[PDB]
Amino acid sequence: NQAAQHSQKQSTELFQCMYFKDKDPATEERCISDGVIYSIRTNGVLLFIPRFGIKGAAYLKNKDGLVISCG
RNA sequence: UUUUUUUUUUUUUUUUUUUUUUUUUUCUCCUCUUUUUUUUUUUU
Repeated sequence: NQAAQHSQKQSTELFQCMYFKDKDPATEERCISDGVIYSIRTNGVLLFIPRFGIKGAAYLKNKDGLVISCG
């Protein structure tokens, strides 16, 4: 049963990964999401998507230390 | 008015046999980063 569990989890992750496949995310209106947080880490705060349901740790600090501002 | 003679197609057939796919090289080798590892639950 635990193996089955892992199967559903990584199968669905892969199915979502192809939702974000090659078909150009530049002109099809399937690009912008929203975001809340739930936990702080030392390079990027953990993000969440209420409209799809995906998680993942992002980064504010980038490789060249070129940290973000906004206009 | 122009007779007579000068051989031709090698002889032979009534011999035994108890093996067996292939076949014969090439060295040691830096796997990058949010984690502990999540977990009940219900609709197949």
